[PDB]
Amino acid sequence: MQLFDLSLEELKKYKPKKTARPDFSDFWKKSLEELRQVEAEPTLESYDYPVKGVKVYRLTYQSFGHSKIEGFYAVPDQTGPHPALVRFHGYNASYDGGIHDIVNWALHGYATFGMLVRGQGGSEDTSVTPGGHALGWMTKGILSKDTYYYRGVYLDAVRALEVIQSFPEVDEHRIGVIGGSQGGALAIAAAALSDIPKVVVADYPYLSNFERAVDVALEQPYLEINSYFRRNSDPKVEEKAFETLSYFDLINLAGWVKQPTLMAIGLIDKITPPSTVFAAYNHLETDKDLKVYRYFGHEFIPAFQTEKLSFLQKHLLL
Amino acid sequence: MQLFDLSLEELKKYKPKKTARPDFSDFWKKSLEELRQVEAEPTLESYDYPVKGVKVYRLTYQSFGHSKIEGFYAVPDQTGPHPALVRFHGYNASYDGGIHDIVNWALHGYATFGMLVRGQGGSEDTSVTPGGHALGWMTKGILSKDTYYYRGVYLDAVRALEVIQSFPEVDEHRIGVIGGSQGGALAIAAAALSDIPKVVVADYPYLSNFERAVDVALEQPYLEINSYFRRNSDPKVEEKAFETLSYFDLINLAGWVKQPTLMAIGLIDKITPPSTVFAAYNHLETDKDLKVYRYFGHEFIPAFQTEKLSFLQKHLLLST
Amino acid sequence: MQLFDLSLEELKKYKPKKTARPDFSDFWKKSLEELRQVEAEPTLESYDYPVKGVKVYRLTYQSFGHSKIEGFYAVPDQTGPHPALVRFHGYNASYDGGIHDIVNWALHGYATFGMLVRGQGGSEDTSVTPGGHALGWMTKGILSKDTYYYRGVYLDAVRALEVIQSFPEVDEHRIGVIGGSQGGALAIAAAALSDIPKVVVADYPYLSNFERAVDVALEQPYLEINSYFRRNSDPKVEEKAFETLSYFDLINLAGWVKQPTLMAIGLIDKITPPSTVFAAYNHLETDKDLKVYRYFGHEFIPAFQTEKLSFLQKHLLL
Amino acid sequence: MQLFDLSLEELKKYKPKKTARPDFSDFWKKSLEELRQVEAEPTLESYDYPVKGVKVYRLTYQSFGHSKIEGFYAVPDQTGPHPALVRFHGYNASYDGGIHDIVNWALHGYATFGMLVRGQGGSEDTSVTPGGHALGWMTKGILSKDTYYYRGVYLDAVRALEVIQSFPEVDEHRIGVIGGSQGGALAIAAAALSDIPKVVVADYPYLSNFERAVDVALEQPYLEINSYFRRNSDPKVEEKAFETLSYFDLINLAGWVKQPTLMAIGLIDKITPPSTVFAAYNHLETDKDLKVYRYFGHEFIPAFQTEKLSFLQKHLLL
Amino acid sequence: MQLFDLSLEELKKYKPKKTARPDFSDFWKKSLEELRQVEAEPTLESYDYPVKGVKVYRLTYQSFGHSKIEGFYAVPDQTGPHPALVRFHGYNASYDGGIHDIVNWALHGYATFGMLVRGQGGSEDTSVTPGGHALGWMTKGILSKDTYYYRGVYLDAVRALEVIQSFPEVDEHRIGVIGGSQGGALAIAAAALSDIPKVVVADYPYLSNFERAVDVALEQPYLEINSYFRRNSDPKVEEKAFETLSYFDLINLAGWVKQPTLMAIGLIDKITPPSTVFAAYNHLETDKDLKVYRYFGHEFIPAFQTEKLSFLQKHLLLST
Amino acid sequence: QLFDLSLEELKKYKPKKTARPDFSDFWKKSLEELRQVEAEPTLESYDYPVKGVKVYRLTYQSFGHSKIEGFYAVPDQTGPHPALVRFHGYNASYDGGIHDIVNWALHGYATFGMLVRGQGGSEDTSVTPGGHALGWMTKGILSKDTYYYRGVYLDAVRALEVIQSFPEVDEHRIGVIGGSQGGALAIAAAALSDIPKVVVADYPYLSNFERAVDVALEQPYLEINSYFRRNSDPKVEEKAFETLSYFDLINLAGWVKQPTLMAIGLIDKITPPSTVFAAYNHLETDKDLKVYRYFGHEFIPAFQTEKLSFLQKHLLL
Ligand SMILES: [Cl-]
Ligand SMILES: [Cl-]
Ligand SMILES: [Cl-]
Ligand SMILES: [Cl-]
Ligand SMILES: [Cl-]
Ligand SMILES: [Cl-]
Ligand SMILES: [Cl-]
Ligand SMILES: [Cl-]
Ligand SMILES: [Cl-]
Ligand SMILES: [Cl-]
Ligand SMILES: [Cl-]
Ligand SMILES: [Cl-]
Repeated sequence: MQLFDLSLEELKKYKPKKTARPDFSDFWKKSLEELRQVEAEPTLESYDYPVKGVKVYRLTYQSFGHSKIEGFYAVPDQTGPHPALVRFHGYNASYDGGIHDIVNWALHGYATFGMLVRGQGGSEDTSVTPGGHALGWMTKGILSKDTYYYRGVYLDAVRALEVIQSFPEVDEHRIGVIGGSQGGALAIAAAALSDIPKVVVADYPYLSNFERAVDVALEQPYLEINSYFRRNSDPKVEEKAFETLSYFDLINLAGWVKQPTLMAIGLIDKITPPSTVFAAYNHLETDKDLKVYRYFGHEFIPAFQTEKLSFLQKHLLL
Repeated sequence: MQLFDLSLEELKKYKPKKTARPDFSDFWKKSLEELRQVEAEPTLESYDYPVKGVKVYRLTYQSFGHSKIEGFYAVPDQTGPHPALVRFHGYNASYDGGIHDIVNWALHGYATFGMLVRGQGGSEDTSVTPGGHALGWMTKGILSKDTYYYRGVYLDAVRALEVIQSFPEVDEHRIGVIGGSQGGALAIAAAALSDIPKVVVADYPYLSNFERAVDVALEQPYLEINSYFRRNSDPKVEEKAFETLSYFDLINLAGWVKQPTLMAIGLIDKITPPSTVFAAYNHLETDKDLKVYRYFGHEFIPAFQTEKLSFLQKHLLLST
Repeated sequence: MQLFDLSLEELKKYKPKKTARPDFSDFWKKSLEELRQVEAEPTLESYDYPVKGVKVYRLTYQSFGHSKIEGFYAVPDQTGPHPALVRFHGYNASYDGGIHDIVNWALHGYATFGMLVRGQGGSEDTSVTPGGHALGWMTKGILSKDTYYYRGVYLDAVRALEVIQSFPEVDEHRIGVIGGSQGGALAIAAAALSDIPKVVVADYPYLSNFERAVDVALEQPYLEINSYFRRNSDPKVEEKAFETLSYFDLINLAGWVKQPTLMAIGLIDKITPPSTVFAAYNHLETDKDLKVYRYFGHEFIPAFQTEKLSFLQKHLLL
Repeated sequence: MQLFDLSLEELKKYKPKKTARPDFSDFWKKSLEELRQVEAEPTLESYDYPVKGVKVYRLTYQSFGHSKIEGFYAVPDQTGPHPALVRFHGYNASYDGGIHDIVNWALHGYATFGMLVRGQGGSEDTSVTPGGHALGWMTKGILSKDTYYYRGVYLDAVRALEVIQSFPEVDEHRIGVIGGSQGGALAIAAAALSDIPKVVVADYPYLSNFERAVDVALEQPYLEINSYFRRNSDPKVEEKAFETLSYFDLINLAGWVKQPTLMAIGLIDKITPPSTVFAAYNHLETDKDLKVYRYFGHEFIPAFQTEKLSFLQKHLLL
Repeated sequence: MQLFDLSLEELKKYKPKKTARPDFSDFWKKSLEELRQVEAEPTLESYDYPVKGVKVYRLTYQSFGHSKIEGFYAVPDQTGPHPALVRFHGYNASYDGGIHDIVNWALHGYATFGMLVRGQGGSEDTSVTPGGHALGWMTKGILSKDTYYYRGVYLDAVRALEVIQSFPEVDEHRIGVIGGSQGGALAIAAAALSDIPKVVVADYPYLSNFERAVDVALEQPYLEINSYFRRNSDPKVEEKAFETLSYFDLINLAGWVKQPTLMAIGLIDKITPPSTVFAAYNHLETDKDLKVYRYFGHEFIPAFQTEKLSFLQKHLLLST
Repeated sequence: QLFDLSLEELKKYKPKKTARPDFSDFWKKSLEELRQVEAEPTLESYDYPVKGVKVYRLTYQSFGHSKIEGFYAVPDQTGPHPALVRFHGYNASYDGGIHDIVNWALHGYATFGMLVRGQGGSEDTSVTPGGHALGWMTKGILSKDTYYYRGVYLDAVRALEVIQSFPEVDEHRIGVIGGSQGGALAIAAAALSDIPKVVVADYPYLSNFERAVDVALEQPYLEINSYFRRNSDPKVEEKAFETLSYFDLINLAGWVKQPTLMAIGLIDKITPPSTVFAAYNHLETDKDLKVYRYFGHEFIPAFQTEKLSFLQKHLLL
């Protein structure tokens, strides 16, 4: 689906000015505090699955707004402690909790939890819908950072790490966060808001450089924002919307990541445009690496899977 | 586009068996009771608009789950009482509250309120999201009739009539409910749950004959249900989902409509398939009429607009 | 969606060199004279419509080439004089004469006439077809300014104003011309050829900057010209065609507009490209204003409708 | 691609009831009389073309409504008399008069004239546009058989035969009419209105069984009629339109064809649906044959080209 | 994206007449003999991969026409014997030998070999191209059963089983063949031509009921045959082509399958139409089961993966 | 609509050659392997409904002992006749393009429409070394010796040698023509053989591969992209372009000494304007490029006139 974004030479140098508001840090500090006021009260229930050498469970826990978050948790059937992984799924891309992939990760030796994103693949979302918005989750409660959809999601991700880390069979010093697109963004955001994860792997991360994204993306779901503005023409609404988005934009959160990070990008990706991903990457100040794949788009990239397994193995499995 | 559904001869005879559960009526009785428990507490605020002979306001009121419902209210700038209309908009199809259309309806002589559907064109939705569902509103809280998205919406529509009818400038005996697709469904559902409206006009109503809809529709949003089942393969989930949907299906509510009704359908409509619309119409037991337009689909039908205006004029503007 | 034309900064500065031939003014002078030679002989016939407070009629009149032009005429049912509007419809976009919209305009207080464009939404076209051309009206009689399709149409628009102006219930000093795309072009052209209209409102006007339009448009109907050249490869035909088109191009007519003008443009419009619209606007020397809508294309723009009503009310109604 | 119309078994049996009005025959009698009142006054002008053994000319002649019809005429450069062909082109499908194909036919030994259809590939159309209609020629003057676009076209086709037949280098006893789609229809109509042609070859003929066509076609140009009804919703207009169309429908004209006829049809044709073509074929009462091609649609069918050449050679050349 | 083939009720009874020629059996007997004349001469080379508990190798062996067939072979890093699987990939759908999937199967406890199909994902194809054909492999050498593309492929599949079965770490009595679409067809054909495999799992098998397939498929690659006939209009060519295809059609080979079989089909599959898959299934005379998924097409079906794993576990991993 | 470089830039676009040091040695050795195979041509009359032309089915042996075929049409009159070898487009040959071949003969040319290995006809004995993407573009791409077009190019040269040996043919008046894939074969043949007198190529394919894979929007150049997606090893991409360079028109154009006529449509999405200008700008001979603003990868009427005039001027006389 041929090249369309900036040239590779330009992408390497693309580093848009941060859009973080003066109260950026304070907002997350207060948000994390509201999260801490909710007792995790996790629950585990065995779940049958046709596989040998792995025990699967359905895990739930309380998070921001007293929402019950869920997901499958697969553990190598042998004496631990085990290195662990918190896997985040893509936007509206979760089928049956992605249980088959979770189990396979456990077979690779990792205690794995696939957190289901509020209202998408699973999990409850107690946050109210303040008013009208475009079809989808991208603009729900977008007129305020306190009501925005991803506020709860980001906090759920952090809480997921706190719950996994507390498990006896888990080695709290060998926990990684992974995911693609929406999942990549959650991995990066979690690593930025918590020092629990040791490493981060993000395939073409979403939710990055919003202001350029709405002008370059050619496919959903970034365009849900454009749809929102078409339905609410008030100029002040557009201004306020981008103000809200800035608190969740990866270009403003990347700076907080201290963990070794591995990213991937396909140069013909029309969903998460190369420029938006390079933007996030170029704002990272840590041991990092970005794998660029000329002939791939927003999809599973075989060559990167090898890089990913090698990276996780090096930093966690040992 | 182009014919694809049942032949016209078959459509006229298409009347699927009701799917209403034994507790169908009980469910709506209890739902209306929960609505009654919430005080309307309506509010009006003047809203500037470049038009002569019409006063526009932003109207809000409390509804099911203590949700603040909103919408524009336009009134003919003259001594009343005035006949009134509650207009419902299409699925994810509301731009700036559809104020221009609301104003024009008022210019036609109707005190008009365009209720904004929860989370779509406006209005607050306090109902929580019980769990995962497909992109969109169609499957939100679908695993239970108590949590389903349209429960609140239907009640908001009923409450809209109760608020409008209480206005002194409004003639409670000349109120009509209108809308297209999602709007047509809300108009029919409101008239089925309330005897406040005198007449109903619904352009190719949505939310009808769900079990056939998911197998015949070729475009969104009925297909959101198909998407939901793809993401939740548990067979019991599909069973449960259709159980929930039956409580809101027009083929089960149509029987309660006693008001004169006018409907429209384009034979090449791929969003609200002709068969699903005929299904709703054929379940109506009242003074009714269905205008069939061979060359149109899910869109504005000029010829029908004339039928609509004539119908509302005869029952509301020039009556009583 | 997505942007594709010149950047907004460039659009504001885009002002292509006029393409008007030295006999430009003489051609229109002669054309207006041929028009004058035809007696209007207008006729009115009451037309029933389910609306209170407005009387509707079917209006007809003779124009260039002795063609019978038609359209619906709606009048506020109250003592006048009334401010008036001549509304022009879009290319092949007239359904049942657009009667519903005409009636609504009258309900807003304007004596309104919706002129039907020759052979499209209605009206007779006595102009002969000189020879072959591409499917559509864009290239009919394009090998000569005297035979070109829009010659008659532009003249009909002028004659429409002369007929409306003569009505007793109409206040000749408060007449406006409005329309979108093809309609916007007719409104501008009529205001350029006649001083009868007081104001002009044109939504993304068509028939502007032809030479750039054929190289930037991505949808019909500008592309009908490209289709024409594909079917008639003689190089002299292309030269001749653009020569003809120049006599009707808004960039050459805009300079004659003296009335206050309001225009609109969506930055993702693929039918009437932003650059072609800015070109027409930038050639206007009058009290003007161009509303730019980032998220809209060739469609009804709600926010602009408010601007439009406000503008018409300020100059005509109040 | 794929099948979509009636099964082959049903197609062979499909023979819709004629829709010809009681004055069908009288209408064409009167039309042919109005044509006779116009002097052909043909003109020939040498036209240079890079080919040896063939002389090319630009031919023009007067027809119905005093319209100047044109087209290229190629003649084998050798002593005649020569068998001849009048080739009709497809709807809006004529490029540079189809000169290359005309010359090739001459190289095959046929004095060939490629009549250009009014306003399409060439030729003048003096018939006025009575009123509004949909984009295209299909609905021009459709509210009356006297004003309908194809009335002049059909007569031009007949006049083409009268002109060619009069040429000294042409053997009036060996003239054939050929064409595809619109061209096939003109060939059949011409053979139905004139006994000049000896044989007929029509590739998937258009303008056949209109009432079924508007309900089965999936592509232009039959759908222009549907577009017309969308823009003019009056029920009486639909009734009137089909009334007019019946006078030009091949299912009503086929019965007059006495010449040997060869037809072709691709079972996945979405422009001229199989059922509409079988309809025309099944209404023919003459030496006929229909070649059915399962894997082809509205396009050049190689296998049929061989059938065509053999057929013309058998009846004309040899 | 929506129902289009026969109704479910009709699909269950769809069983087209076999098209096998009188020399069907003799052709395969002769072909297997030509294969036997080629010494396998397999080779193994360790291949590094970032995984713990599994050893991966690049495997090659000689097959029909002395073609060198290749593929990745992953083995559980523990004392055997191990149950084994021969996995076949989809049409032009092999990326880097599908190594990641092969390794995962080994992690599930199966010695797995992912045979690469001639000229597609890998492996050499020594068979000559007799003449012109349409873009793709579907019509290569189609004018003769001896030259047809899939003759070598089917034999390679059989030889794959003979090679895997000879490995000491492999339990010859617990070998399964799996694959989707083209892979499903290869699995079924292999099980039909060899009694080495114990069980078969085929996701919406391709190469089935060719004569119906070319008239119902809406996407590639069945349509490559239609393309072929467009380019070679001789009627005798079409007749000859279908004669050749009959020797490889699953509806003619299914009858030879004696192993327990598990199949899947999505009702909206446009590539391998439901009718063509039901046809293959209904021609099977063995312990069988067909999983039908209403909302899925030609894609990975989550729910079926669970069925597959349970099935293989029951017959291979947890048995003997 | 326009999408490639501007016309002004296209006229100046001349990418650096990618030919390897052994470029000429490779073709010299390949032509020698071809010479090793005896043509042993055969002719069989073929019935066709046309007067004044005799049609035959011609076959001959070529590289790898592959039997190449095609229709051969001859003006039914005393020769010698000027001749043409016509090459068809990628996967675009229907029934050998017999109708077009016959028409060329009616124009006065003894014409042979060579069918490209495995496409419109002809046998391809070259083995498939390993996996490749759907299509012929990447068959045997990991080596210049095994690449699909090696045999095809040699078949084209052999076609000229066979036609030239016919008594009814005037060896000094032979032209090579074709569009896209056919244009490339015409140019390649004229580059590898001095037999043809003139060349006419409509928007030639197989040119400037490295830019083609980044600019083309439709098949079949994109088959290469598909290949890389299925074989991600970086060394494979490097090797693949190494192989392709031996067949790229920008490296072969320099050998063409015959008068050449080319055409290009500015909205061509299959053979992008830049790749065609690239080939043209690498030609050092009597040449001319016809540019058609409103056309793409299709039959261009105006160019057909240029083509006939050009062939008539240089051959027919
Ligand atoms: Cl909000
Ligand atoms: Cl993508
Ligand atoms: Cl739910
Ligand atoms: Cl629709
Ligand atoms: Cl003209
Ligand atoms: Cl647009
Ligand atoms: Cl008319
Ligand atoms: Cl077609
Ligand atoms: Cl073959
Ligand atoms: Cl599918
Ligand atoms: Cl290779
Ligand atoms: Cl193209």
